[PDB]
Amino acid sequence: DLYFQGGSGMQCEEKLEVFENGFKDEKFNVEVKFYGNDARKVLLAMIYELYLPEYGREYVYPFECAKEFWNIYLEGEEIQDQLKPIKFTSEQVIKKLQEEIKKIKPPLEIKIEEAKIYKTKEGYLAVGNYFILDPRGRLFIFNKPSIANKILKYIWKW
Repeated sequence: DLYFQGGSGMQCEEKLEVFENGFKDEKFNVEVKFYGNDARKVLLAMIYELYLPEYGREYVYPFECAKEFWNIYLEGEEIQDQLKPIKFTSEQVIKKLQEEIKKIKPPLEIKIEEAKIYKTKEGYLAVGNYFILDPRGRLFIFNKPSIANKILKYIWKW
């Protein structure tokens, strides 16, 4: 589980709180924060997808609430539903990816060498058990490994 600052969030469902750079959902046990470039629309899409089953695809209240909180325009209709593992990545690539981590300044240790590395049309994607570094310069940290797929679905869209 990750650190979230009490003062800085907005309640958007019974057990969903949204924060400046993340959200914590205690119903679905999904916690994510991002560092580096803006990933707020990825987080919005994750919220929509989480609550879609309860709301239908019309008015997803928590998604509308989070959009108001972040002052972001994003139509639910835009939120809709795959890539190449590297068998061996050079120490040099690992080392340069580790330097991207330093530039991003995450609140915990990320060791790229523990990640699975993929080549995409935009550069390297590193998928860890508690983090993802994408080639758009965003580092996601999350509370359990299965959150990775929820992120991976939307990181190319925004």
